[PDB]
Amino acid sequence: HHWGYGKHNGPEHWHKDFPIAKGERQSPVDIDTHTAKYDPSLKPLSVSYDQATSLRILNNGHAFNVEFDDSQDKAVLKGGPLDGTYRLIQFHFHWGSLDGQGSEHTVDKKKYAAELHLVHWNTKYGDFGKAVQQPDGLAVLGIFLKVGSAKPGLQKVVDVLDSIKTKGKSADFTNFDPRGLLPESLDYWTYPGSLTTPPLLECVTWIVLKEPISVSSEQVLKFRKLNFNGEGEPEELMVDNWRPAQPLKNRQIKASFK
Repeated sequence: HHWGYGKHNGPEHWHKDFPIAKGERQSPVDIDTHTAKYDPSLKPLSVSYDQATSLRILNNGHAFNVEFDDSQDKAVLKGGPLDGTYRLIQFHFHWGSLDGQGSEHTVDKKKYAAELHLVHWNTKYGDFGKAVQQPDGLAVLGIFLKVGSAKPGLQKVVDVLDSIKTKGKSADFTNFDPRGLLPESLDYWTYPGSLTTPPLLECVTWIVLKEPISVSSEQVLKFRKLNFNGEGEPEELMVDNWRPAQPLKNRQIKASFK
């Protein structure tokens, strides 16, 4: 029926409705650190989020999205392996039922507790919908979360989850600064890949940060209280909404550092 993360509609079944699931540039992947090639020609990333305008937070039934105003060049990503400017449209997370799983990308097979995706689209394409149809339409910044100390900047997000508990619920969410979710270092790995949920389009340049951010056990606990179901349906907690690693095939992972 419709896709999800269960036994009957889970990642292993997506190919029936989205044949691109078995494509040549699917994400996520395992990052083998000893096989990644340092490329001295990659430039430092440029994150300009000082003018970011958040608008809303929504439970879409597969995760929660924080959405931003992308009608102008307010929060953009450039540099790194990118040509052109990419505007931030939304961020979302992927997490586990336990602290030992939850990320989509893995590092030398290590799984993190969660993974944050900051989604950006190439301005040359005019809108998000046109950008997903192009090989270089999107740039996603992935950041791993490990459990340790609390991340102060994530607390405003944690506190509004009670209000968007079930599918289709949304809440006003203005004045959130995504700079509070960045690690100290911007060192990264990069490879050409895809969206990690249907429609799984191969239009992403992935930018995976080497340095994880830490969140407290209590912070991650609140994510696991969300629901997949809609209001008044039998309760199914929103946990394990991650797609396992896909074959690298003909691709190279490059590193910005040695």
